[PDB]
Amino acid sequence: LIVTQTMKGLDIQKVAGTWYSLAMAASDISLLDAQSAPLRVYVEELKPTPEGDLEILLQKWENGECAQKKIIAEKTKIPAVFKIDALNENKVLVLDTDYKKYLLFCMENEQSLACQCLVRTPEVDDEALEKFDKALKALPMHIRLSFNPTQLEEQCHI
Amino acid sequence: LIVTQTMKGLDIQKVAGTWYSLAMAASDISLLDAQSAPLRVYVEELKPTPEGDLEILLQKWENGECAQKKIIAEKTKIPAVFKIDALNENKVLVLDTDYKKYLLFCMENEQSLACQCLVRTPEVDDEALEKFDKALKALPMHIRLSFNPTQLEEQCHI
Ligand SMILES: CCCCCCCCCCCCCC(=O)O
Ligand SMILES: CCCCCCCCCCCCCC(=O)O
Repeated sequence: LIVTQTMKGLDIQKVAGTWYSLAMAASDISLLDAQSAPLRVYVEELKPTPEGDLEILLQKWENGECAQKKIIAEKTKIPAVFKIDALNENKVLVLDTDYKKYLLFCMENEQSLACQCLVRTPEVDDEALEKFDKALKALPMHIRLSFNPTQLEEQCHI
Repeated sequence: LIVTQTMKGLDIQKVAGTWYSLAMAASDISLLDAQSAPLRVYVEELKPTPEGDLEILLQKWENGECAQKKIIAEKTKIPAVFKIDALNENKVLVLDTDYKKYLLFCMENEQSLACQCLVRTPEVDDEALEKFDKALKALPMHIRLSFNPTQLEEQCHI
């Protein structure tokens, strides 16, 4: 693996609801560079299932347009780690959250990697961004993006 | 203006020679996002003139290819500030350099802005990157990119 920061005592039910992708970082530039880059995904809502799986609603630019997407992250034996199914095993880790303001996560498959700082409101949270940059110093990131409140209220952060 | 960090006692003649754009940051995502983004420029060599102007040799992706470019930054009454001529006055500021290892600069024209961390060798200089991130905390950056030694040895950081 690469990420080695997870949240202890995570209650997944408590991450339900509205989120904003305030910032994103990735191990490779091409993961985040254009609007249609593979990991350029904007989180809209987290919906944990009664069984403790996590449905994710996001927006993604595909074929010159901002498309909705609904994804399932299946629980593992580790509360802070989930699995999306693909041609390749892709792992979601929750690094840190306070439920009410911010949540940091990374997704990972040379191993590749993207992380975001999620926030509850269309506001620049300097404190959440601090924690995001601290978490990222452990990691081989090569691109970082952040969004302003105006963009945060547009579909696909236009 | 926006940038408010310049190097005191700058000797421009001493920045002559080979440089590598190790990292870049900008105030707007669209300034750096694709390979043909307007401020995605890779520095190759600095050539200060006897009169104290600064010629810059760089590479830039334009029309699906990595083109060379030669640019003149004309001196001002301030040693650490130079001017490129365009439809709009565009200002180059030297923030910090030690001549032998690293140099930080910003270019600026809502005012927009891009900065790079230049290094003498195709090596990841953690120390130069520290200084770059410190300088950038004063600034409204929204995209940051960094390159690995393999890319640093390819034209247009391929
Ligand atoms: C607890 C935070 C969980 C957020 C997880 C976001 C995972 C989305 C990854 C989807 C990858 C790109 C989308 C796709 O093309 O399928
Ligand atoms: C002392 C460091 C000076 C480095 C200055 C680099 C200035 C290059 C800016 C050129 C902007 C894009 C190129 C172009 O399209 O003309």
